[PDB]
Amino acid sequence: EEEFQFLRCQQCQAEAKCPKLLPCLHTLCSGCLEASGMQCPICQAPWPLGADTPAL
Ligand SMILES: [Zn+2]
Ligand SMILES: [Zn+2]
Repeated sequence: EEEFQFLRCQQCQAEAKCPKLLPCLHTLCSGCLEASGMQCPICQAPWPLGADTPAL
């Protein structure tokens, strides 16, 4: 467990208020979905999948 129970945008590298699991198995923040219109920034590199869940 960690001192904090929150997520972190893998594309913004900051606190995610309302992050979501993109259709490409990626983790983005709320603002990213609205701003990036559900884009695919994490698709920039073949990152290791298998871990993608919402915030507590
Ligand atoms: Zn973001
Ligand atoms: Zn992608």
